[PDB]
Amino acid sequence: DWDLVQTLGEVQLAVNRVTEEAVAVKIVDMNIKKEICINKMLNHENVVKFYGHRREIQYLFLEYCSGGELFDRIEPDIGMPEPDAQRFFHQLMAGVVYLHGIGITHRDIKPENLLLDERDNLKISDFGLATVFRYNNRERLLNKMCGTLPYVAPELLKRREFHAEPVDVWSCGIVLTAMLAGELPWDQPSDSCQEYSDWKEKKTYLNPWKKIDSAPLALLHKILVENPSARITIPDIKKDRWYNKPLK
Ligand SMILES: CSc1nc(O)c(Cc2cccs2)[nH]1
Repeated sequence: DWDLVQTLGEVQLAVNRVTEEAVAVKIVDMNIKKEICINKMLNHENVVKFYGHRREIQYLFLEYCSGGELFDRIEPDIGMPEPDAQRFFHQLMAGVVYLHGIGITHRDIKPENLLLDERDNLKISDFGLATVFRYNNRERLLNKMCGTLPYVAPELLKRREFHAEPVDVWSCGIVLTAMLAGELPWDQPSDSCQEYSDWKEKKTYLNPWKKIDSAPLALLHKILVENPSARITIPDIKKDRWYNKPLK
């Protein structure tokens, strides 16, 4: 039987006193039905593995990432070495392409939900807020507010309904911004927000943009586009110069 070593954040670390294997246990006491459902579909090296669950309080058995959250690899006001950021961003796109390929949107992509394993491989974690946006090759627009404000796409704040995919692309851009600058550009993406207004006006001589080399910044120019139809898609991110620029 598993022993709960410590609280990971509730999630606690469980270790098999026999095998000695480690996993992560998520404890929920009265959405959870869907988190499990969705988890059951998932299988990818950039998504936190679902092992199983048991209904005593409901217990979730998730891959343990001994690297912690990406959030804790970002030096405040500084970010991280551009090469580590690019690497994490590649794996983030792989994770996302995958989810999107099987009709699933995470809806809450942020450094707190990107975990690292022992080789610093990046895993998308927590599908508590995820949902299906394609079923039977039929796309459903999303009508519910979700996620965190700094990472949310603007159309979710001003539109009755919106496509799922560009919302995740936007959030990945903010994440890239965070990796490369150690700060978030704005509290939320509304015109009421001075900082978001400045970006729409291309004032890149301000923070965080001035801290970001011009190759990555040009990509951010394509991702952080307000019109979700104008916004770059992932196939096209895969062809961007910085994305493909080799880094030491
Ligand atoms: C996919 S659930 C989950 N797994 C882990 O590992 C966490 C959090 C943390 C792991 C290691 C430091 S925090 N949450």
